[PDB]
Amino acid sequence: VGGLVYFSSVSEYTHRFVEKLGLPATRIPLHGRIEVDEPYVLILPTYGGGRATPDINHGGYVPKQVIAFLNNEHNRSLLRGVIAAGNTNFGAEFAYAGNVVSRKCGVPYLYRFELMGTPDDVEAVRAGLADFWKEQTCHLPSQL
Ligand SMILES: Cc1cc2nc3c(=O)[nH]c(=O)nc-3n(C[C@H](O)[C@H](O)[C@H](O)COP(=O)(O)O)c2cc1C
Ligand SMILES: O=S([O-])[O-]
Ligand SMILES: [O-][O-]
Ligand SMILES: [Cl-]
Repeated sequence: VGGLVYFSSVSEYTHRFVEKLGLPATRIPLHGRIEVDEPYVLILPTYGGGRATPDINHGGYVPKQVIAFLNNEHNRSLLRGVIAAGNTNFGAEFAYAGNVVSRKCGVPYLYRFELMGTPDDVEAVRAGLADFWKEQTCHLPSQL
């Protein structure tokens, strides 16, 4: 099973989405450092915002705890993709933390959803993660 790491604030919407997924995951805490050991997709919500014509370098979209988690070189090395949450009322900033992580960390942006996600989002992410980890079996070392 693929690795999953997520962050969720007091509103618990990303936590609720992860619980609906039926896939195990590690939660980045409100404070404190953690470490992981195997490759993972990161699920994160978007904060900050308000800028109608945004830029991926304007700070505040990626939760500070996620930035700290990815400052650990080992954690960062194991990131393989990102899924982001937000609120489409933010328009050009919808789920922008996914844009920031994907572009600045150089990993694919797999999916995005609103708040705790719909049943269709849950199914799409389950299927998308299965396809994602299957594709890694096309990158195996030579045995010769
Ligand atoms: C202070 C604040 C700023 C937010 N900024 C954005 C934003 O820029 N873009 C976006 O799509 N959603 C934004 N949101 C919506 C959150 O990403 C959304 O509510 C998310 O589901 C919260 O996830 P969580 O409950 O796991 O923390 C913001 C929410 C808050 C409270
Ligand atoms: O409340 S959390 O986003 O620091
Ligand atoms: O920073 O990935
Ligand atoms: Cl809060």
